Amino acid sequence: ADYDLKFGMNAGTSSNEYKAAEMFAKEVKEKSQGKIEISLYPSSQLGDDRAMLKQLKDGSLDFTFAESARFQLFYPEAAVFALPYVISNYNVAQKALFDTEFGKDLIKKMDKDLGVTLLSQAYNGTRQTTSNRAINSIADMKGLKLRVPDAATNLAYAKYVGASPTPMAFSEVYLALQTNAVDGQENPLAAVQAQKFYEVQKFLAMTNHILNDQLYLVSNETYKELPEDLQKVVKDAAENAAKYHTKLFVDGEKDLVTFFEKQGVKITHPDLVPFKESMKPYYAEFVKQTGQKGESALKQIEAINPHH
Ligand SMILES: CC(=O)N[C@H]1[C@H]([C@H](O)[C@H](O)CO)O[C@](O)(C(=O)O)C[C@@H]1O
Repeated sequence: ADYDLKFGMNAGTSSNEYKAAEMFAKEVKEKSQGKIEISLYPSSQLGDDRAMLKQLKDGSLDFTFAESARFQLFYPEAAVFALPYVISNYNVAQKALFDTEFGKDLIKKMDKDLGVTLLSQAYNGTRQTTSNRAINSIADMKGLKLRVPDAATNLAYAKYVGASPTPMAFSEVYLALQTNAVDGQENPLAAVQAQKFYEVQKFLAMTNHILNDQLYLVSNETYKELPEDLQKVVKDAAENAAKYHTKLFVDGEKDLVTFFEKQGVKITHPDLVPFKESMKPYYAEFVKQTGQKGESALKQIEAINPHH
């Protein structure tokens, strides 16, 4: 094609993210009259999300996914998106990004400093905790060997609830769980399904601890080469795909617990009051580390009403 473009992702071929990227790819090809074709590179083939963001910056990858929280790698205050229990729901995540001074500035920095244009935002689920033993209460976390992604906020979740974290790439998790090298992991229900972690985890606890969004990002190096009519095709397709993406997640959260029960998983509902209480020293550490910019981001986000 005139523009042979590439979209990389950690998510695999059975995932919601991939299904929505397929919708995006198909719409772009159709509405560009074949000028643009987007090929998908799932399952971390190109590296992880940190690697893929560098490739968008350099212009060697055209599209990728990232959470708003992942930008904590560059702007420490952006950890606010994934401080456990701070963002209440997806309504709040949307307004945090687009309707706060903090979020608007973050979007501008991503363009100026990181070489990426934000096309759309979707919901990617609320993270839960799977394990090889029941989590009936916060006590059951103590010493649990909990795999985390290589992200500070997930590491802190694990630390502050009393678990023993092991960071590792998404691609390595299934084997770690299968072999009981670790005792558990944490991800939204849709990922537990997509990765088939239910095959190798007997328990699932509704910890509801971190809310993931998902940004459709394009390399500025690529986006600047597309004539404006094709920029609009791409932008409009990303917005349409994001709405679909969100719906996939919302619908799964309604019935995936029954799916997991049919696969033999035992579901628990630990009291979350101690889980929330356990994060209070972490929020204080965040404020100490990130200073006024972090205090401000927190205040801006805490001000958002969660009801539509
Ligand atoms: C956009 C993206 O790659 N998201 C990935 C996230 C983030 O890397 C992590 O939450 C830090 O932001 O990690 C996973 O949930 C995980 O490894 O368990 C896989 C998911 O596909």
